[PDB]
Amino acid sequence: FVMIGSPSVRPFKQRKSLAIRQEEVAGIRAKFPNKIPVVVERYPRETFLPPLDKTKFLVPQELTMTQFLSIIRSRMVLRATEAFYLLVNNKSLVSMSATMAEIYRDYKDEDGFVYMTYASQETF
Repeated sequence: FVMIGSPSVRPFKQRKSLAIRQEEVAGIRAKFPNKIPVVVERYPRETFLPPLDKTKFLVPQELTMTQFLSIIRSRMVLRATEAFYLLVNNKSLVSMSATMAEIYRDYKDEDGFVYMTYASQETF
């Protein structure tokens, strides 16, 4: 039974050259500066999951991924009997107990954006 595949509007690594977004990084860090910007892209390849209304979240210095995860599962649709992993950089399975500050220390990308993918299953 062929699972299907969905829009998956294009990766935001790719929707900017670095210099289209480098501004924004700086820009929003300036107005609410004591906050961490997250980019949350669906896994490109992912098929059972629905992708988000929006991609650039601001965050609190200190937020468990668990909470964060919830506030993401929260904007998805009728969905908590059914779990999905939330990976940093699509690569990195992390503590689910970790202040966002913590993650922003480790994995802040080239631009201040910490990128996350979320998938229903992945092999590496």
